Amino acid sequence: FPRVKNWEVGSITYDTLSAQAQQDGPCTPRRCLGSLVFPRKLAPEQLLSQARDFINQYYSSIKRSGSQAHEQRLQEVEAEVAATGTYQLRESELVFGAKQAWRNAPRCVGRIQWGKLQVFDARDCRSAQEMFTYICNHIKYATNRGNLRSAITVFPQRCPGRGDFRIWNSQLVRYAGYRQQDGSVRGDPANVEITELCIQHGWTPGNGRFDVLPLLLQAPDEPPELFLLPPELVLEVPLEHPTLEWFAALGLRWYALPAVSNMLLEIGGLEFPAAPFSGWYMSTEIGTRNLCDPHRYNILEDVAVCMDLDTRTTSSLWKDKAAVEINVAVLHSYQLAKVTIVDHHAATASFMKHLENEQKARGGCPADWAWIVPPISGSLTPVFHQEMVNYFLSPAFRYQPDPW
Amino acid sequence: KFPRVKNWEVGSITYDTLSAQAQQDGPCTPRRCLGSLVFPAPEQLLSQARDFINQYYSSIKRSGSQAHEQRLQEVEAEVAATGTYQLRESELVFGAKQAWRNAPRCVGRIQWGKLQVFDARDCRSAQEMFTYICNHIKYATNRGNLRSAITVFPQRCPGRGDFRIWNSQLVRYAGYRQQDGSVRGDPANVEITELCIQHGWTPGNGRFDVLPLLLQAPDEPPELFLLPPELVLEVPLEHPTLEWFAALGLRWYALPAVSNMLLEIGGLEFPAAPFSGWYMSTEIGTRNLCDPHRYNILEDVAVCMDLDTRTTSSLWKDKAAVEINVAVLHSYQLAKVTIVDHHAATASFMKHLENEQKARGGCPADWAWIVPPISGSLTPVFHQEMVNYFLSPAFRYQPDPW
Ligand code: HEM
Ligand code: HEM
Ligand SMILES: CNCc1cc(C#N)cc(OCc2ccc3ccc(N)nc3c2)c1
Ligand SMILES: CNCc1cc(C#N)cc(OCc2ccc3ccc(N)nc3c2)c1
Ligand SMILES: C[C@H](O)[C@H](O)[C@H]1CNc2nc(N)[nH]c(=O)c2N1
Ligand SMILES: C[C@H](O)[C@H](O)[C@H]1CNc2nc(N)[nH]c(=O)c2N1
Ligand SMILES: [Gd]
Ligand SMILES: [Gd]
Ligand SMILES: [Zn+2]
Repeated sequence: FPRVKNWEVGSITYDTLSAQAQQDGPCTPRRCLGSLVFPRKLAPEQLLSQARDFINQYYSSIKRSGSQAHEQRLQEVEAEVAATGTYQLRESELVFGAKQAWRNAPRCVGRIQWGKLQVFDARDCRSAQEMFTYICNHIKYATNRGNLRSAITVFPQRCPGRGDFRIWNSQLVRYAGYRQQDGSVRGDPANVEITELCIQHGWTPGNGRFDVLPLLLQAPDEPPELFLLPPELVLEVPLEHPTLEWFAALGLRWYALPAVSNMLLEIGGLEFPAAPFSGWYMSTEIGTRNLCDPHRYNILEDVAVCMDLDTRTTSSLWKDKAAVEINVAVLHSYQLAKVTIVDHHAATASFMKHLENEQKARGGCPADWAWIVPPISGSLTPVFHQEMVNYFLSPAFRYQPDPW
Repeated sequence: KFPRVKNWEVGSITYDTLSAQAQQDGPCTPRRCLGSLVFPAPEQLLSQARDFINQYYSSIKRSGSQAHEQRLQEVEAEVAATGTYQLRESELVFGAKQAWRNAPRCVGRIQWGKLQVFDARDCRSAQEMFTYICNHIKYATNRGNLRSAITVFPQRCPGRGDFRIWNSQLVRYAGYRQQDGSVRGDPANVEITELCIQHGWTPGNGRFDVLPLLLQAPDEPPELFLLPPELVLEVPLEHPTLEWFAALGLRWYALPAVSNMLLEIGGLEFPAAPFSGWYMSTEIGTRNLCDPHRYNILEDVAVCMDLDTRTTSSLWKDKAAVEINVAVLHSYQLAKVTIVDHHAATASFMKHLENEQKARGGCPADWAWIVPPISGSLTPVFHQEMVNYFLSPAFRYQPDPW
């Protein structure tokens, strides 16, 4: 059982939860690959085994292991797989399953909220048209006029012997990236292939730097159909700085609802390829990674010129001065627009609170150090001086190949 | 199936073939990663010696020669005879450099080829130890123009105790325990400070009192030595445009000289082998000055900067931090003492990775240590996937002699 020390406080805990780790990770005794983003890849005998452990995990959660309901529910799932080769989750289980996947997510610093999650059940969906309507309800509910509310939306489980539900966009809201004559990119360079795929499937492109893409939605064994998001459903925050008046004139924007839509959800050996979830942004996500990554909006230098910083030399720490005010601008703008946002300090301190909670409840917490530590001011946050143990528990969110 | 490694800012992809030759195991398994943890015979000694001798004779492009083969014979012959063997002067120099080269948590390794190796394997007492250490400090410091060096003392050997330096660095500041639980000076050195006093040292009452050295010769208690004040070069910390900052009375020392690690070469162990380079400014400004368990000046500074300290969203911590780092860099440049910022550091380390991929087919690197403790994703090492593993020769941690 791994020993884990917090070097800021001196405290020691033992991670007994690691012992119950399902799938094997990329690391081996002879090399650590903990920093890789995607490592490696991407029978009723087995499906039943994953179903059973999940069921047990459910009744355990609700004080009812060994009960009448438990025994009955175990026999029910078995009979179903025997007859059909798959089984169906009771709604309550689905809810639990979604919450556990969020809880078990090693890279998510926001898991203090893991218990508070709205779950929309779209397993009865089977057209691409109102797969889109299902998405619109989500975006509407979760945006909630800017008082953001965590939610997930579960579409039908994959069936062998006819195709998957997929959402071709990686987020429900993303900005267009237009390949240029230079080879350069106007807009967001992260979203270039999806901008490409949008045009080829019919979308008439825009002109600017912040054009919200159209959703590419695919129902089983059909080709993806393009829909447009009603502009009044896509809430955006114009970026302004509380003291640097020129900042607004840069015309930067970002959207309110971070909603990841290209990850597969797995519960008890059932696999859900289309299941968009959303919470709310940590300002460092927008202000540092999105706006300041050299391969993203890459604005850093522009902001520095505006601040009249010494960009002649790295040791002015101009990159650092400018990054901070960009982050300041994000938090200020979002607060002014009454949109829920959390700063990297508030966020990391609650995650500490979460580690302590998780200790008492499950004897540890799977946590990926590199993803929990913010991309600015790392050691100024408490999670930096905290030893972490990364491992895989199920239910989970897993990456998947892109449908094309 | 060697590991596939990607740079995510550029799109470069390489395969770390070097990693397959990892000599030892780390803390990780397929079940769980433990990569963020801080602290994770003759046949056996021979096979390491054999591998190191092969390393050396390849670097001097003489692999498979008969100088190469005969060296193996006499190593195996000297292990048979006396249960051990001695490094040639030349091999010692190769081995110390490689150790730096193989150290996964060092961002400064572009410089690995330029390392001054001082051979003190004939040292005989703590007094001589002191003399050797002073000359290191004078050579490495160089009136501000810092130079990389390592002084290698006698290897571990049977029938005789170790040479040990009890301090974790040649230059550290005392931390005096007050009975508020409060600490005057650097709190990370509370332990070394009372050890010193227990071995007959008259303490101070300042926040920056340079500690004496506690040096251990075989089968001998440690012996106290005071560093001549004119040898410990320090830098008063002021800020280019925050004039009140100077009034904090803050300083830091020129020369970062780690002295408690074990240098292992070809199976031989050197428990006392102090090495040094020059500072990366984040070590000083972010970790040593801002860690809550270190000097912890962050809020004092923010309050003087008139920052709003009652809410986290004002990002007071981040601003005050950046300014402490500006003040460090500015003071060191002002005082003409070598120092590197974290953008230049990580930049040159990117080059090192490139050199190393061409040279040995990869490089061990501890991501969580290579990324600066401020402004991570602002630097190029953040977006670079890395493979962490253990090669020999190496610097290893080792227990405190007390
Ligand atoms: C409610 C507020 C939330 C905050 C502030 C938050 C914060 C974050 C952040 C900053 C990341 C790192 C993302 C990146 O750097 O690319 C992350 C990752 C992640 N989040 Fe959360 N999150 C929240 C809610 C949620 C919800 C509602 C879910 C799903 C139910 C979720 C599941 C995940 C998963 C699975 C990852 C890992 C993604 C990956 O491996 O790339 N989080 N979260
Ligand atoms: C010349 C300029 C150098 C720079 C700028 C530099 C930079 C750094 C930094 C910032 C660290 C991490 C420190 C920490 O956070 O604890 C480090 C670690 C390390 N360095 Fe370097 N270094 C330099 C020279 C050297 C030399 C000359 C050697 C040995 C000959 C060396 C060996 C090591 C080792 C073994 C570690 C890991 C320490 C640990 O794991 O606790 N470095 N270096
Ligand atoms: C690997 N980096 C790119 C990336 C790819 C994928 C996929 N597939 C998901 C990703 O998820 C990021 C994420 C996930 C959930 C979040 C919930 C809330 C929030 N504020 N940010 C959140 C950010 C990121
Ligand atoms: C793992 N715990 C922290 C730690 C432990 C030890 C030991 N023993 C040494 C340490 O020193 C780090 C180090 C080593 C060499 C350096 C060379 C130059 C420089 N600027 N910093 C440098 C910093 C740190
Ligand atoms: C190579 C490196 O692992 C990669 O850039 C990671 C580092 N840590 C991260 N952490 C978060 N939260 N998000 C990221 O995209 C990344 N990228
Ligand atoms: C727990 C964690 O590994 C520990 O605090 C590490 C994190 N990364 C680090 N990185 C560097 N360069 N130096 C450090 O001291 C640390 N501390
Ligand atoms: Gd101006
Ligand atoms: Gd001033
Ligand atoms: Zn690992």
